[PDB]
Amino acid sequence: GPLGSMSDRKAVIKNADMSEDMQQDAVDCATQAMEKYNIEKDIAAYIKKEFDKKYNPTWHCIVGRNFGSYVTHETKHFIYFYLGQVAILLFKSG
Amino acid sequence: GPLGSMSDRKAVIKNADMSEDMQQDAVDCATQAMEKYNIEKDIAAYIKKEFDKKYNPTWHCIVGRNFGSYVTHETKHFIYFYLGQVAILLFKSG
Repeated sequence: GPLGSMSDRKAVIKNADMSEDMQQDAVDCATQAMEKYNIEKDIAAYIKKEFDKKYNPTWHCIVGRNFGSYVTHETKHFIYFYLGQVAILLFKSG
Repeated sequence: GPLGSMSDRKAVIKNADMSEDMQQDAVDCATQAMEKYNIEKDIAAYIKKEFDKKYNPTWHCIVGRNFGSYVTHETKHFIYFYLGQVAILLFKSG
């Protein structure tokens, strides 16, 4: 009975640092963007565009596999999860 | 010698927008960081740390496969290349 073989379309977050409302908004927006879109650039831009419009510019969304990017990061806007087979790294700094 | 033995890392840049001195510094620093380091987080942080120290904070380095990140970007500090089997996305905005 191995877990994560038939279906695992849920954010397996561990590196969440953003507020509970932010962690939920990221999983809610990404799941929705995943419904309307299915491209790393389309899902990352769609959720970032909404966060940039509501929370104001500029959000740093990074949806994908396992990139090793080194950038600006804050303890208020920083979260890293995994949606089935795509790791989202949502964090606002600029 | 131009021909190696098995490994042949060379930045196959196309999305270079940064100045000629910047495109060369990115390929020169990444090749060097590739010699000292061989991790997406280690190579991206090493080159970013040097660019952050010399060009001042904060550089947005993204070394890896094919992430679809949507963030801040300027026509002065924005470059995307490929080093053998790792795509570097160096761009300073914040």
